[PDB]
Amino acid sequence: TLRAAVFDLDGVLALPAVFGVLGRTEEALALPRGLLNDAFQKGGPEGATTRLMKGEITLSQWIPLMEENCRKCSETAKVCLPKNFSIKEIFDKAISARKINRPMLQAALMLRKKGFTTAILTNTWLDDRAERDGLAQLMCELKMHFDFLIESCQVGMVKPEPQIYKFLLDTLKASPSEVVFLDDIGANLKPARDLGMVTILVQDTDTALKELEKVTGIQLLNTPAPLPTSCNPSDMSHGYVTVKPRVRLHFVELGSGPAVCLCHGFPESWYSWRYQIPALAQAGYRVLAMDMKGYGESSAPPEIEEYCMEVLCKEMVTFLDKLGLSQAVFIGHDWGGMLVWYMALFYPERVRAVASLNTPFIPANPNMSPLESIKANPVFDYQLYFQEPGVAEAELEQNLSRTFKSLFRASDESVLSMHKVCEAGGLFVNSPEEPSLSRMVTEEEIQFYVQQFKKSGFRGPLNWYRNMERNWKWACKSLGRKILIPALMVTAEKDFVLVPQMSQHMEDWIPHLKRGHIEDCGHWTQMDKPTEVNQILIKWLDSDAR
Amino acid sequence: TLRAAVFDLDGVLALPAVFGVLGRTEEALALPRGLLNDAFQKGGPEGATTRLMKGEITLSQWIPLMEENCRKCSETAKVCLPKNFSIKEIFDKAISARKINRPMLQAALMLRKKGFTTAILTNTWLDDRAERDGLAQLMCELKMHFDFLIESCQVGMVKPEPQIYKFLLDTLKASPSEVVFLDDIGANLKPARDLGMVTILVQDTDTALKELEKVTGIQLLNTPAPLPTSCNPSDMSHGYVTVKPRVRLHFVELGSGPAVCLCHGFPESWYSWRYQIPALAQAGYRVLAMDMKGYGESSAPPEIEEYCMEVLCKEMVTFLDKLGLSQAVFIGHDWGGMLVWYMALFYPERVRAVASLNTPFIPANPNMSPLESIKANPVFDYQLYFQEPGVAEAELEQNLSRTFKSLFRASDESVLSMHKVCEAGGLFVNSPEEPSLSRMVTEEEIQFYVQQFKKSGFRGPLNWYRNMERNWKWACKSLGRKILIPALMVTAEKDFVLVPQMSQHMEDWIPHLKRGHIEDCGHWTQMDKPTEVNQILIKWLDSDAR
Ligand SMILES: CCCc1cc(C2CCCCC2)c[nH]c1=O
Ligand SMILES: CCCc1cc(C2CCCCC2)c[nH]c1=O
Ligand SMILES: CCCc1cc(C2CCCCC2)c[nH]c1=O
Ligand SMILES: CCCc1cc(C2CCCCC2)c[nH]c1=O
Repeated sequence: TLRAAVFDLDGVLALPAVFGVLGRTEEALALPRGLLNDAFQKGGPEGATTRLMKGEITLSQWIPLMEENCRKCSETAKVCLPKNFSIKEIFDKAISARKINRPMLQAALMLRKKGFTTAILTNTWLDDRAERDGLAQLMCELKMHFDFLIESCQVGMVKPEPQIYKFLLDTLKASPSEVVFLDDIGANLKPARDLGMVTILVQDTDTALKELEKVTGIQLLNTPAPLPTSCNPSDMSHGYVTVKPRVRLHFVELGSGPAVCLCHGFPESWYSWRYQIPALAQAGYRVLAMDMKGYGESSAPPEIEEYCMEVLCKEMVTFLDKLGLSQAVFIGHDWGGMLVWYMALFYPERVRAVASLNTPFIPANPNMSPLESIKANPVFDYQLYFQEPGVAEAELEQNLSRTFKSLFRASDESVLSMHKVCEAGGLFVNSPEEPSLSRMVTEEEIQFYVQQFKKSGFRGPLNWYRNMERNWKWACKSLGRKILIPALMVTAEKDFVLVPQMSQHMEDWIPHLKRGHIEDCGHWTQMDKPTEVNQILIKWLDSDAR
Repeated sequence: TLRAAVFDLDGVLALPAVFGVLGRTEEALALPRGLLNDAFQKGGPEGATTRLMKGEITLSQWIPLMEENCRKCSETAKVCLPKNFSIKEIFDKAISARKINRPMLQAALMLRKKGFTTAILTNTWLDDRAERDGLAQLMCELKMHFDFLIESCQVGMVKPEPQIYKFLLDTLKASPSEVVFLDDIGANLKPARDLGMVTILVQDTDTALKELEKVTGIQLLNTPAPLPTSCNPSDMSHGYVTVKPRVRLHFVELGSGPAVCLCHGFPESWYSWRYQIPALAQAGYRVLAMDMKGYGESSAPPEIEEYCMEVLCKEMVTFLDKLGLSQAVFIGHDWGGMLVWYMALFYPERVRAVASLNTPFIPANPNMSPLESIKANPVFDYQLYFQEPGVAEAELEQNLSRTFKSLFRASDESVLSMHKVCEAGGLFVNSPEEPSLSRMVTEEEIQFYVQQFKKSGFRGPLNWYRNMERNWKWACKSLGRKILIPALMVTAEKDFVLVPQMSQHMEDWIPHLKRGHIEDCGHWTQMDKPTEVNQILIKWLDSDAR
């Protein structure tokens, strides 16, 4: 019975294979068939290619030896290699054209999700080319989805030598009969088969995956669309910045490129962006996923005033100052969305671009006020319930698991009767004691939020709603301004509080505003529709944020 | 008696002044004298410029109002503005040409070092231009050297209104007679003077600084060359990555740009790079200053094998993997220098560029060994003393303050008799009980190292020297390779162990090797000659690391 799956890289997890380029170059340059492939394998286990694959020499040392083999082969074949013949150019192109075989990676992901130990076993080189970063990125994206990466040049052994197969089994801590091994080179399957492993000669992916599901008894083909990569809290880089004597800000950090600062809403965490973090880092951005003031590992002072928008914005500016960042793109959701618009209004020099999920840009009415406005719309009643210190805290802190299970639900699954929260005396007066698990969350993800809120609870988070008169006065100073920096507004169809129609007048204040819209999406945007959120943000980032 | 110094920005801390561009544009376009300056100030306190300076409107909203004032002024003067006349182009250029007035900044730095409270008081705008980042960077570099930054557009008040002066005094918590105020606009000095503050009308910097030193009694002019900006540990962003179950790695992070991973030697800290960190971040790099395994906030496992080069390198690769970095430039000193060369030899795909301070590239002799080689050269005797577990630990841990005071000394100041460490039974057998403070370090910097080594001591750090046979075997696998990625070797004249002549054969292994060399520089390169280290690294980074 199988418990391990091993994948080759070239021709299996990455396509097109580099071996197929040697053939394509012969045909294009009308060279004798197999001349390039023969110079490549010249001298078998004694040759330059084996020394390269074993880690004896680097790719740049190998290039001239391949040229000499190419010359030797052309001489024997009584032919002449062209004028502009360059091994470097051929291999540079081949490596750059090679992409992840997404359906093969998904099958490996599905196998690992069902309890399989997964590994990449590859014959590779030590790449010292000026352009090595391309391959370095490919190996990075790939390796993180597997338990083991075994590279010939790092282990000093090569496929098809029997030693590498014994090394593989040892690494996996599995007997040969419990291993499926997938390779596009028949010669490399032979020793795995001889040892008793299940082998699959990979020609086209579909057939290979049909064999893979037949042998494992797990559906890998015709599978529903997978969710994006999520985050394991313990595998992230955690950062800590003191912004003032009693205030430290915590964040999770992933990627290189322009800085993208993610700002969650109420009552959330950096972990609310778990499905965006690997995606935005992969798209070429440096992600800074915040624990906002009052949350997780960030400080949670008890004073209401500590959570007014002016103080919160000033602290985010200091946060940039202490990290040495002149700008960041600011992306917010719910309360984080309100803050990002105010970051754009008050500090446009520090904001590369601004995007909000659900939260429209709410300009202060100097004639009315937020209190009067909140009373006018029954959907905002819960904000009045949040006013009196202690009341909402007691209900939200009573049973943490019930709190997040009741809150973190899709539009259909909801248990909250938003209209009369004050009258009924609570958000969960009609919610069960043991809510069911929403289709959006696992038990483990709920438990991460539970552990996070054990430190400071709901005082600091609730205080974000207790600064209406303070925020209104501060906002009124911006009544003559406009947002003229790149901006994105993302509406959610089924958000019953932050309704799409609430954003209809935003172009008056933000004339160059770009939009995004997600159908069948509730309040918890990032986890409700992760794939579509990622697609909207990546498209807007690449076009408007550089 | 003075205790506060206030500086204006345009024409004082930054040059050339933007007001001087309006005059230069009139002369270049042969326009009537003062036309551009008059359209700029049109309507005084009621005008568009005042609304901009108070934060009522953004720079992009102001541009069209300035054009209309320019039209109105040209009409009255019975003249015509040119065809290609654009306020945006003029201001874009003016802002970009404006640089920090380095001698004025040094005087502010010297005043702050002597106990003065320093502030920037400026009439500025909310910059929403596509090119705002330039100014955002200037304000960033500048603000960090002052206690306060007061911006008109953020306080809704403007110079010369008396309210801003009362706001300034309140912020400073100082009476007017204790304040020096420097401005290039006579009209803006007037209210400060009226209140009783010492004022300086800044025309040329030299004269202004002569007045400033005459009034404060502190030497600001003709001062010795200042050291680069250092780091305050509590103001840095601290990062933590788990690289394996029992190993977490700590680092300090500053800047945006290509990742630059700094690797200290023995017995050091991330803080050994304190003079390089602000400099390299300012030069356009993302600095990652490590606490290497066994040091500071990084884990310190007790087992010798945990500190062999193979394990240490694998962990640095995982460190990159967990941060989502495909590459970093690796810069090392002493033991960190040895590791960076091995990172280049074994993982060239993950290394953008490699630089070493003092440590040459030491290729294994398959015929000899490191033990035999270490015995052959008496300067390396201390490494034999480091072999026996517990012995070096007892001496180094006995009195931490004495340890770092005895070690961290320039070549002349040294108290160690390196030749016979074993024979004499210790590194400090001829060092005083209370060593004097070296010219390179303050009491506070020594105390930071003391507090750092209180956590794990010298076991983990000493174990880096206890892997000779393990490192030799691993290194022998690389005997056929070459380092062909961008590489820099920096030698130190007065290092008595890692002597410059030890690097003389490096070109055999690294043919494209670039070099740097520092005269009158001992073992502690980074703190001995910080200005020259910064100059060598920045020059090589900008030319070879992108
Ligand atoms: C700057 C506005 C201040 C503010 C607005 C709101 C609401 C008002 C109704 C529309 C959505 C935001 C809640 N809390 C606040 O502090
Ligand atoms: C139907 C209830 C779901 C919902 C809740 C909220 C609030 C409720 C209290 C916490 C903040 C989100 C906003 N929008 C919604 O659609
Ligand atoms: C890879 C070499 C291993 C090694 C060398 C040295 C010395 C040998 C003499 C020259 C400088 C480095 C000290 N410790 C080691 O583990
Ligand atoms: C003259 C002694 C100064 C000195 C010490 C060291 C060692 C001594 C033990 C700790 C590591 C550095 C290397 N090079 C030098 O010039």
